Amino acid sequence: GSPAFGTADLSNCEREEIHLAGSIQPHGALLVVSEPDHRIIQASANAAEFLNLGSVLGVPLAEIDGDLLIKILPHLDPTAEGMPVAVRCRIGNPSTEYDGLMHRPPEGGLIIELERAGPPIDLSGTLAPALERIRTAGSLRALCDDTALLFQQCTGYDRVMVYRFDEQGHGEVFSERHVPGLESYFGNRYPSSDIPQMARRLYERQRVRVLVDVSYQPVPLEPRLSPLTGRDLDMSGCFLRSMSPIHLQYLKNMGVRATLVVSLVVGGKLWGLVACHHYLPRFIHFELRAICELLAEAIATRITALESFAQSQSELFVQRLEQRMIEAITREGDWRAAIFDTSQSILQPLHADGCALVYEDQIRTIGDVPSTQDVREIAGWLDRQPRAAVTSTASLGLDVPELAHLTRMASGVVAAPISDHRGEFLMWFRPERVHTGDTPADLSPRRSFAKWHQVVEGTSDPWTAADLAAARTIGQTVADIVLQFRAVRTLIAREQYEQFSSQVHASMQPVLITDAEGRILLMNDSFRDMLPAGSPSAVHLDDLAGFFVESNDFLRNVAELIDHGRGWRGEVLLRGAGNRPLPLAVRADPVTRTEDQSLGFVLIFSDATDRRTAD
Amino acid sequence: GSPAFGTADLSNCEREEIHLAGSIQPHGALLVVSEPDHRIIQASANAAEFLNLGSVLGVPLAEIDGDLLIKILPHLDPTAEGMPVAVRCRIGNPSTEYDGLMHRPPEGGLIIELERAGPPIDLSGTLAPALERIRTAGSLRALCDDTALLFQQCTGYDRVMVYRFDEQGHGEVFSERHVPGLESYFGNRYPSSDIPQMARRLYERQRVRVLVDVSYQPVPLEPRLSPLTGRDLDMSGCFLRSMSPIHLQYLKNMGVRATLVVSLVVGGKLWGLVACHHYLPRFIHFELRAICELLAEAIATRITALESFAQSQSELFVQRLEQRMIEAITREGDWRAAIFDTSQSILQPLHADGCALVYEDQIRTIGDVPSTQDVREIAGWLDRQPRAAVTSTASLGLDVPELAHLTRMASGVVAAPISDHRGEFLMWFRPERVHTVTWGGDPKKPFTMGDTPADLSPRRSFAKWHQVVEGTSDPWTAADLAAARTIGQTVADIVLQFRAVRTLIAREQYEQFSSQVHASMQPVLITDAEGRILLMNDSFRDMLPAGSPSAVHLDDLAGFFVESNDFLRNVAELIDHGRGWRGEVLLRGAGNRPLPLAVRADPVTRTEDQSLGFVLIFSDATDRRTAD
Ligand SMILES: */C=C/C1=C(C)C(=O)N/C1=C\C1=NC(=C\c2[nH]c(/C=C3/NC(=O)C(C=C)=C3C)c(C)c2CCC(=O)O)/C(CCC(=O)O)=C1C
Ligand SMILES: */C=C/C1=C(C)C(=O)N/C1=C\C1=NC(=C\c2[nH]c(/C=C3/NC(=O)C(C=C)=C3C)c(C)c2CCC(=O)O)/C(CCC(=O)O)=C1C
Repeated sequence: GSPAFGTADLSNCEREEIHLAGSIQPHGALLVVSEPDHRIIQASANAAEFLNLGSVLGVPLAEIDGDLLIKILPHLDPTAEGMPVAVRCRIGNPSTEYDGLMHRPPEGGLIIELERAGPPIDLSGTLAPALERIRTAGSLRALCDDTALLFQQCTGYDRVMVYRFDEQGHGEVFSERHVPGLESYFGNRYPSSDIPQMARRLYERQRVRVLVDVSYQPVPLEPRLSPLTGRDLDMSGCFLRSMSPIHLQYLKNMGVRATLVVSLVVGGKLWGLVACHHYLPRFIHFELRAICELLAEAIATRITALESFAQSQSELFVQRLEQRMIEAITREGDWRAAIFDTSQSILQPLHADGCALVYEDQIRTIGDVPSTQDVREIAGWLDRQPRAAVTSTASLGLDVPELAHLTRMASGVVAAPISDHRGEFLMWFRPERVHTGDTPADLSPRRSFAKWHQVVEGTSDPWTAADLAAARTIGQTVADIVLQFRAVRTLIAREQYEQFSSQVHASMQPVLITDAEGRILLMNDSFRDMLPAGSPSAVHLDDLAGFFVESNDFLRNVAELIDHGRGWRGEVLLRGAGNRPLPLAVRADPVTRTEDQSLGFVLIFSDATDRRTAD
Repeated sequence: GSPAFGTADLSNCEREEIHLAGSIQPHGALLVVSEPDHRIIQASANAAEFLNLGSVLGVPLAEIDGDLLIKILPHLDPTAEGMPVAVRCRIGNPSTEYDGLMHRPPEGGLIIELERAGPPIDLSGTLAPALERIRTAGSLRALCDDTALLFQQCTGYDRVMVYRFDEQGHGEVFSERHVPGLESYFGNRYPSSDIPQMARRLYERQRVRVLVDVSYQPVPLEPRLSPLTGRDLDMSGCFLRSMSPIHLQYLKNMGVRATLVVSLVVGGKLWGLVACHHYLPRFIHFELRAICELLAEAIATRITALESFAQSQSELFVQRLEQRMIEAITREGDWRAAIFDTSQSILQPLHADGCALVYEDQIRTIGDVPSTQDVREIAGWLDRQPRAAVTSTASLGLDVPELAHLTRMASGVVAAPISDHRGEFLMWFRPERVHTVTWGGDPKKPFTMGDTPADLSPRRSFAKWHQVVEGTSDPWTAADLAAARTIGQTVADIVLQFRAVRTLIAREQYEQFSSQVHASMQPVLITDAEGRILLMNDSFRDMLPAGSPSAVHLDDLAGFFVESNDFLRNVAELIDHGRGWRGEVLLRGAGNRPLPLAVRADPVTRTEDQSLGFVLIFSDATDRRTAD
């Protein structure tokens, strides 16, 4: 079901049991020693020759001329914190030093790996100053560039590259140093699947991975199976683990002969590698390996710092945006002038290329954006089914295929609403990121770069959880201040209605203000009181028809006003007693809403006594 | 008492009986005859030697001796009321031709003033090309100036002055034209007291007045009292009637020695005179008087035309104002725009030097005007009691002494309300009228009481003009108060509609804003300053329990909120002091204090020390919390 270790082609190389290769590389020996017994129950086949011993398989370390058992025994104790642990020990008829690495796999026993010791170290600082250059690295690029130059120096490898992984798992050759006379892969990219997950877990677990020679003949582990009725020993943590041929082939295809890959984990997750490649075999001494791990933890630390600092910039942004909306505007009344840069680009916190804002059926944009009709259709998508509070896609085209056409400038969009309205939000865009089965023999970096391109088809850079979080706090700041702003503006409008309104009420003349359909909204006293005081109660300009010399001249004039929107200027009589009482002047006018439908009408009278002059 | 003719001094000559002189000027003779029999019952004592006769008193007119009777008969048919009328005749021993003037006073019989015709009777290129210039005249200034040159030219007289009279009846030498060697009177002014009412009637009535020689000895009427009244003869309409020595002693003091004074009557009222003075005695023949009369009537017309037209422009100004205000800002904002400059002056319609708008409590001026506090002060003064459509004074101190100090700029004020609020007016000002002229008509060297007719004069009358007229502005005329009313009335009507529209607009700009706040999924209340609840969205109402004791005022809303009546201590600290907050809170319900909500209470500000209201915009679980 899952390919045996050195037995898989590309249709299944992802699932390779790379942890259960029953063999090792020949620059060290491997011993698996039993619990209590402390009796070699399983050993690499080069053990005797390599360690200059005779009988090994089935011999307690108590024997094995030397000093191994005594040099490892402190670490098998309640006292210590377990292992992995490295020892320095002597082994032989006459004796030789070795650097031992022992760790316990889940069942199996102790695995002890031995390599031949190297000369001393001194340097001496080298660590101190390099290490503070990591700390001072002004920026992710300045850092990496320096990590690469720095490792190139520390380990004389022909080339070193630091890769960065994206949320997708795809790699990018983020920096690179290489001696003259070689290709340069600086800038390359490669599919997430070029480094299978199981590998990656190991890259997290043990932070250094050495291939001394691409053509090594793997020395098989002996009594292959575990005799503690286990089976294929779990080499998850064996420094001397054989490598998958798939990768071995890759490396031959590149011309590379040796490898040293020290991983970078940042926030407990695997951020990328520092891959040192040599075009002649090569081997770094355990001590120099220790140094490397330190750099990887130092480098990482800065990487975490630099992230944090970015979060700093963003936090500040939203702050200065909130302050900017309250101040800059809303005191100059309304808040949109703050949204756009002029100086503080709302683009940076998402590292987007354009931004659009749709509010009260109006769009304004900054940067590379699609087209108002396009921006509308996206708006449609977001609205057609709830959810909310920040939404994204890095492949709009392939997420809703009718929209595809807008892939060159908005493969990726992030949209955060600013009110519970619908059709009201802030949305950011990114271009198609692409502006920057076979067999085991066909693999290469140019074959990997293309293919990366095949995947990543209609996609933008993905939205980093950092990005999305910025989208959340901005949209959330914006809405909060926009909602307080709308509540307050209601209150002011209330005060402005009341008032204005009173002024009409204070008029000695009769006025009636009505709405577009003709129903009375306001009727001051002056008017009310002239209706021979004593019922009925008018809801519509029609209802008033009777109080004026009966007249369907009022209806009809009112008709003109309601239907047709044209006002009038004439007189009306008004009924009461002897010689049909006093006549008032009237003058109704519409108040425009848009142009085709009105808002309402105001009919003020009045000049009781026939006097504009007249004529 | 009213001093019988030639016995007046400065104290009582405003009533001198000048229509009852008892005299005649020598240049003619006057005969009073009886009806229907025609006998000379009265005659100026020169009647005899003047007319070449032996006797006149007592004798009938047929016996006379010179076609006079014949020459009058066609004018006495009581069908054709010809009178007054001019006749031509011969009379006496050697026959001399006389120009007669007939007329019939209500009292004693029928007057016949004859004077000695002495002319060719000339052609008249003099009339028709004059009337041209007159119907032509563009402005009052042009008409008057020309009328002056024109008289100066027909009559040879040394000085023509057209005088205008203002509403007080004060005189202005509104235009003048004279001769090398003369003091210029041009801008001068004078009291109404200078030319007394009775004397104003004599001019309104009899339209030409002549004095041939100021020294001249009066001729008495014999018997003097009219034999059919026992009283005096109403000489009100006698071309030879003598002249108060008051006004004589004046001309005397000016160096003038003759006068010809044709009257300008507009719309049945004396608008001014055309005064023709001269510095040696003058005679002027009848036909030339006849020309002057015709000239006066032509001008009187023009003058009516001119006002008629000024008026029509006043009207148009107002019609443009209406629109200048309509477009004029309503379609670009407000309206006040139009009232203000806009190179169409709100000052001109009232020949005012300043204007002031006070509205909605703010005040804006233009033109010469008093301080802004002062204007509030005037507006206060205006607001003491109900006024009536337009209000005015031309004497602000004097009428309202509390405001004496405003005299300079606003000795005159006119104001028309533009709403029914009070405090809302449009008002125009005019200065103490002393500050016009600026001709040294009153340096500082008194004076006062007069006196002695030996003191009379221009200097002195110009000065007397200042003494009267002191806390005074040129009067508001009927056109001025005409203007005010219209302008105001229009300003008002546009203001009131405008006010009824923002009320509608302003309403929709609220439903809509409330609907939005409604729209929000978060609970939120907007309250007034005294804590009453105005808005409470369904996203709030729906977090309250079943029965829901409706609700008014925040305080009685801490019933929910796990008592924590520090909600109340918070609400009051917010209302009483105006202190919003940002704490937490915990709502109750099903079943035991499970729903905690964030609250943000914020004051909205009226005044800048008192507050319009509050927004308790809560509102959320704790899914916002808080770093990132
Ligand atoms: C199906 C399995 C694999 C395919 C196909 C493949 O390409 N690699 C596969 C498995 C493993 N890869 C391992 C290490 C590894 N692979 C890459 C891929 C690259 N592609 C590129 O274009 C470039 C540079 C231009 C690289 C480096 C890299 C970078 C690495 C890391 C080691 C190195 O950089 O040399 C791997 C692990 C072997 C081990 O156990 O050490 C497996 C398995
Ligand atoms: C109280 C009696 C009078 C006082 C005092 C007085 O000043 N005038 C009085 C009476 C009459 N005036 C008559 C004619 C007349 N009076 C004036 C006034 C003037 N004031 C001026 O300041 C100037 C010049 C600067 C004048 C002329 C005027 C203007 C006139 C017009 C006639 C003219 O200009 O000659 C009058 C009757 C005259 C008559 O009997 O025909 C009386 C009486």
